[PDB]
Amino acid sequence: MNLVNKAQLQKMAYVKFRIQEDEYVAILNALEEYHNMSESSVVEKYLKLKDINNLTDNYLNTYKKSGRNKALKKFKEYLTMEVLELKNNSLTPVEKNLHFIWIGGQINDTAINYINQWKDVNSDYTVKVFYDSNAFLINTLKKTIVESATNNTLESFRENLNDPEFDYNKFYRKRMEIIYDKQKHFIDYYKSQIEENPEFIIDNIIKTYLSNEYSKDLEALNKYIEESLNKITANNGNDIRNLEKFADEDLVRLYNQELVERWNLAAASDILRISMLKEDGGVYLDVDMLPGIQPDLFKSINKPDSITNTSWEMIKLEAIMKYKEYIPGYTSKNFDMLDEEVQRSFESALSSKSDKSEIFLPLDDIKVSPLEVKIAFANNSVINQALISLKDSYCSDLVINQIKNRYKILNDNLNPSINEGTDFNTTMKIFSDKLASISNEDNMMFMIKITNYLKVGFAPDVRSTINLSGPGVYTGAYQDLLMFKDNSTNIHLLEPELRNFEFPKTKISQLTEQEITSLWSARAKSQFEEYKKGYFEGA
Ligand SMILES: O=c1ccn([C@@H]2O[C@H](COP(=O)(O)OP(=O)(O)O)[C@@H](O)[C@H]2O)c(=O)[nH]1
Ligand SMILES: O[C@H]1[C@H](O)[C@@H](O)CN2CC[C@H](O)[C@H]12
Ligand SMILES: [Ca+2]
Ligand SMILES: [Ca+2]
Ligand SMILES: [Ca+2]
Repeated sequence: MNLVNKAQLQKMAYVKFRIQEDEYVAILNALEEYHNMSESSVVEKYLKLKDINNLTDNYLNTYKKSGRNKALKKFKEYLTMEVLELKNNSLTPVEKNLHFIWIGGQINDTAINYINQWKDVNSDYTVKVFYDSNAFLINTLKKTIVESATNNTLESFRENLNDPEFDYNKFYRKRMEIIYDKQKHFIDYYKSQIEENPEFIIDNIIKTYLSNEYSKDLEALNKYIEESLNKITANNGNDIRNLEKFADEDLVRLYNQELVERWNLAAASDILRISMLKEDGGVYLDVDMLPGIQPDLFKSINKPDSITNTSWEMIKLEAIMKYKEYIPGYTSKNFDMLDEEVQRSFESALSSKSDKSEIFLPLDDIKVSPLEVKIAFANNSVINQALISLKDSYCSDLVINQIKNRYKILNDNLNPSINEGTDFNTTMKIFSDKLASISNEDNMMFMIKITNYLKVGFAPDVRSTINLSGPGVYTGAYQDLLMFKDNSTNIHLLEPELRNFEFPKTKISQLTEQEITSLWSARAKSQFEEYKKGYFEGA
């Protein structure tokens, strides 16, 4: 898997009596100078491979019938192989920063209890729980608007409950039309306030608006802010509103779009996490992840043949929490179904262990290449719930570029659509038609997945987020990397290629109570039925 010589390339691409074209010399010259760059940095080496790939298909484009072409297509696959070799040979320990994010409301104790597990076992990591001191009321604002929209939609359904098809589908359709109006009424208010007074603070804009439009109590909202601030402060809180240099101005603008306009705290955290990893370096984790387990801990308890690998991983964390009680309240529903004898196998192994680092596996030195961002996998697909990146890595810039290029397309078409539209439905049709008019083979799936952006958080089965700030931006970056592109949207990378970037498996437990619970946000008919029930169950 060493990269072919200039001389070896001449052998592959040989055509008897054929003139050496300028475009072909160019490739050979360039490949020679690559092999002369052993002292160069890995990024520099990667950039040279990249210049070489571009020279190659300049030849392939200029001479489409050439007999060199079969060999030159092979060579391009060899260049891609060479990226992996550089990557595997350029590993170095990440900065020992451990990042979490909680924005738009008060951090729960459940989040704090999981975070502490990582804190206790990683003394040599700096734990930073990122928050936004301007924005403790995002969830309050959203919940208020949504509540108001739900209640209005039920009043329009009051005489049509028992029949025929005033059902969950119609509910969400009509409620969303109301949400849109209420949400745009806020955004317009916020936008005008920010024009008038650009020093103005988000939470202050929000309390004024809730106070005036939704009769909310100023005192109560002020109190909530104080409690939220006090709570994160006592828990390694890092205010993003202190930090100076991290702020790419375009990314900042996307962060506040997601935070203040769209109320999508997941997307805002998607944007924030990669930005902090580029600026700080380290390991990013969602607050629902737990440390890996020491491999040897339960190594001698054989899994009952009937139980799945997934259930068994789940059972192991539950055994830890039953007998050590590190997170109080942690479920034991699965663990309690095992035969008495197996429960005691777990109990005994947990008996002889004194400290938490004999139970959980500390991160210690994690090695990573400047060319990559490591990522967690769930179900054969990447998931950005855990990430690893050196400060200022090449691949962190690929991810950030993907986010910006995607949002650009979203905004350039969505902003005019919002401006021309008397309502949700007219805006949507306008937006969809605009997307249709510029769609092609490469961006068609992306265009399809971002069409329902305005419904994100308010309706079921929406996948816009994944394809703007989530998992899709990572597969796009990895394809950019391997294929020497900067625009990947149509993905041909398979799982085994994507596995080259997986987060070290022993160093994370993804199958926690909170995450499994969060995997259930499948359709909630129940919600439309529970909202329904909350109209006979009162005074
Ligand atoms: O109110 C919220 C909700 C989510 N998040 C961030 O979004 C991450 C992922 O959210 P969640 O696990 O609920 O999303 P899901 O995994 O279901 O896509 C969390 O760890 C937080 O960093 C946040 O800051 N505030
Ligand atoms: O914030 C992330 C979360 O960290 C991951 O589990 C992937 N989720 C998919 C949708 C959104 O991107 C969200
Ligand atoms: Ca009072
Ligand atoms: Ca730093
Ligand atoms: Ca989750």
